[PDB]
Amino acid sequence: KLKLSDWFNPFKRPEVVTMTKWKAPVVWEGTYNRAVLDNYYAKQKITVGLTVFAVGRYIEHYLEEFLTSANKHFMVGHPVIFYIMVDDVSRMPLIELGPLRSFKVFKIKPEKRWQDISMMRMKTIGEHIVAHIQHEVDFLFCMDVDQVFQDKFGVETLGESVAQLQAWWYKADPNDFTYERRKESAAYIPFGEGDFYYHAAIFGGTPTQVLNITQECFKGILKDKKNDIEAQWHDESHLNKYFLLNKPTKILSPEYCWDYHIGLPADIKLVKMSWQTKEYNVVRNNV
Ligand SMILES: O=c1ccn([C@@H]2O[C@H](COP(=O)(O)OP(=O)(O)O)[C@@H](O)[C@H]2O)c(=O)[nH]1
Ligand SMILES: [Mn+2]
Repeated sequence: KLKLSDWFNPFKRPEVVTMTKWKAPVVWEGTYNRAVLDNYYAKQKITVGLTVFAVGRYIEHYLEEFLTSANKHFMVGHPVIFYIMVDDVSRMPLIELGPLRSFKVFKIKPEKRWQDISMMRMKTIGEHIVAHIQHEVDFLFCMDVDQVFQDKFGVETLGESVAQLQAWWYKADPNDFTYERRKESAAYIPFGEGDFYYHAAIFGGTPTQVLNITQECFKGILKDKKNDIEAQWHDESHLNKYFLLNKPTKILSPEYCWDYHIGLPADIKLVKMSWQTKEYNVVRNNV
């Protein structure tokens, strides 16, 4: 029933890419009519989920700010469930949540290498989707914890499969994208191929689609391990390979995941989420 033109107007942002060759919209500030979407989704009584992992010192450094900002900006006006995965529940920041927000926490095993902590998320998310998320929400977003919501991140971002345009490479040509370029990896993307460079910090869609995204990415991760190779950008390299083969039905502009270190150019009209400065010396314990 819902048609693209009903809520999406690409002409509002003529200076940026607003539609892909496969007809998927690239959501930029100004192109969406949230009022129409809020009414539409409210009538369907949807619930939106959000998974976030915090293992090690990532808990103390980013979890509270992430959750506090999500409570205030994520899908306001609709029921939301935050799924928090931590290795130590006693360090879980229990903040006060607002109307239509609720959550639950799970204790997970901390992988020894941070690279595996990041990649294992694909396996864990899939397990949870099958165990409960598929029965609890209509859409699910999976996000990095090292970022903070800055403004409304609403229903205009929902879709079957949603990808995030990475802030540094959104205007670059495919041959400049940092895809895994070794043919020995399952994440390999040959020069001459590729649509965009997607950021692994944010991705989502229906539970069914996210299950496939995570399952396929994890299969590639395990395959590489058997071939004694590890993708340059780990799960992100695999995520980009997946989206090349199974194109996203919706893409979010860099306004939805911005790096202020770049500054604030003309294209970034209203930032909905920003990167946290990196602090690897503290939050990571290897390589
Ligand atoms: O020791 C670690 C390494 C990773 N992560 C989680 O995995 C995501 C991916 O890692 P990171 O943010 O370090 O990647 P970067 O964006 O800096 O490449 C993080 O946001 C966390 O949610 C974690 O909790 N602990
Ligand atoms: Mn991150």
